[PDB]
Amino acid sequence: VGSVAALLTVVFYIAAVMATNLYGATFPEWFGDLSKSLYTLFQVMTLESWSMGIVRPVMNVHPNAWVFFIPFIMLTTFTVLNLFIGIIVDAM
Amino acid sequence: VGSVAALLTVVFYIAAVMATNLYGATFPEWFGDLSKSLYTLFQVMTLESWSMGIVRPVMNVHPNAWVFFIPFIMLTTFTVLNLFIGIIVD
Amino acid sequence: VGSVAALLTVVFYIAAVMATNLYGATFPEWFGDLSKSLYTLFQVMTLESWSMGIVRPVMNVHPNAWVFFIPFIMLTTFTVLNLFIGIIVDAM
Amino acid sequence: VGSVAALLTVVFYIAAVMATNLYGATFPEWFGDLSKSLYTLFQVMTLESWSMGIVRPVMNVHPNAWVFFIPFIMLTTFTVLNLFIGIIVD
Ligand code: NA
Ligand code: NA
Ligand code: NA
Ligand code: NA
Ligand code: NA
Ligand code: NA
Repeated sequence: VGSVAALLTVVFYIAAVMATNLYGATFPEWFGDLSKSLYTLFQVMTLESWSMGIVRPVMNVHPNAWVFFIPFIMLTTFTVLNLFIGIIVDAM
Repeated sequence: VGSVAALLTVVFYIAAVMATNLYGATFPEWFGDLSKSLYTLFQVMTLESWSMGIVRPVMNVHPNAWVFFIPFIMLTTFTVLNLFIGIIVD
Repeated sequence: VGSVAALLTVVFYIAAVMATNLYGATFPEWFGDLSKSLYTLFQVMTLESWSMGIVRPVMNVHPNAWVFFIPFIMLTTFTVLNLFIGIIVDAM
Repeated sequence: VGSVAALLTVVFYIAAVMATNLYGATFPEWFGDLSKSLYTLFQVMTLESWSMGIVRPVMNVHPNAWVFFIPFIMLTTFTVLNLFIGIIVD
């Protein structure tokens, strides 16, 4: 369970470093610094306005922004599910 | 698990072919090409603005658009859940 | 699994009959007929704009509208989860 | 299962007492009283407009509002999942 939690933190930090670089100048409210980025990627991970509120306005400037977010959503959402199920199993 | 992942891809492509045809002229930002369509159906599958942001404006032009989206949402969301649980078990 | 699917259909129809009556005149776009209602309660069940988009504008006219929606969300979301898990169990 | 349901209620009430105090004057539509607060934290827990609709406008006045909501979301969403799975097992 600890190895799963460690993998997500490393992925979350690398993704937020990547996102800061990619979309920080064009969209500074969302990815202007590692802080703003980690908060946006948590919001994207929970799914709240991931497309209409974040990806669609982003994709309008960066046409292939979906190559980052969709695989990010596929990985993090799977891992978070796997982590939460893992805690439940390592309790009974 | 591989058979589940293959079934979802085939369904996702057929649905995105269908959606392109159905709502591409009336709503080209959302379903104007197979690309735009696959991205919209992923967004609809995750549930983000599926009704207020997508289905309601669509249904306003195509009254029975819900005959496609609701069963699509029922199938894909079930399959994705089944696939993710399948990886955890295996 | 069949008994679970039957329970949800009966609940969904009764709730959509109730909602049509309660909020149909004040909010006809959302609950103006059993059809419009079943579609809104499915949207509410999936969670898409349940509060900001539906319950908050409703509660503004019907202060206690939350006595219907929150318990509806607690029951249907639990049952749908229980139904989907039930299919997975009755397969392995 | 009962102990899990009791833990969530205590956390939900304490969080709604905390939120009322913290953001009630600056955002009274959302956290103006324990009632308004419990309804907002249920909405935040379900995830509906948690950031764009709630946390972002809040954070604009309280820069570190995320120190309350993100850990609240991490705890309640985990507990609700654990509770619902618990009923299914029992
Ligand atoms: Na959701
Ligand atoms: Na959403
Ligand atoms: Na959502
Ligand atoms: Na939303
Ligand atoms: Na969600
Ligand atoms: Na939502």
